[PDB]
Amino acid sequence: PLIVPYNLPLPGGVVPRMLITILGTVKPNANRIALDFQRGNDVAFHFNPRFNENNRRVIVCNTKLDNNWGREERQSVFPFESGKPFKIQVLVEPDHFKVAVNDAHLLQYNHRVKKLNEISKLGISGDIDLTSASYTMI
Ligand SMILES: CO[C@@H]1[C@@H](n2cc(-c3cc(F)c(F)c(F)c3)nn2)[C@@H](O)[C@@H](CO)O[C@@H]1Cc1cn(C(C)(C)C)nn1
Repeated sequence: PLIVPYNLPLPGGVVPRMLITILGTVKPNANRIALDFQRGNDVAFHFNPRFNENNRRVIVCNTKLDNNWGREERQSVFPFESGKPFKIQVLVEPDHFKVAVNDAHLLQYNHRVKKLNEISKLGISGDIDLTSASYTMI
């Protein structure tokens, strides 16, 4: 296991066709999970499952620039379940990040931060047991 929060370096940033895989288990009474693809202090891509926002489950995505959150992108399709093993795959494409959970496509997020080769860290936080975090080129 990996301690959470966890920082995965992404040496030399990200590039199209880079696939980042996060494996773990959702805690039984989970409230929130977050992935933060960072360019220094900026968050190029924040991926944030919320298990109980107003008695809904929702996926919130956003970007943080100079410590300011931008416009949220929200999804009600919610593939996570408390207590279960999960896989999140984030595939970097030329114009977006593409996210699949448990081998099912979830969402796309267009690039707001354009210096892909400076997005050099992935933070992983929240209500998970983290098993692995890695990357490969497809
Ligand atoms: C409440 O703060 C949220 C942000 N957040 C979550 C975590 C977080 C931290 C952990 F350690 C976790 F384990 C974990 F799962 C999530 N950190 N920051 C982030 O989600 C932001 C996305 O827009 O929305 C919130 C902040 C926000 C939003 N807005 C608008 C755009 C509506 C005006 N202004 N401020």
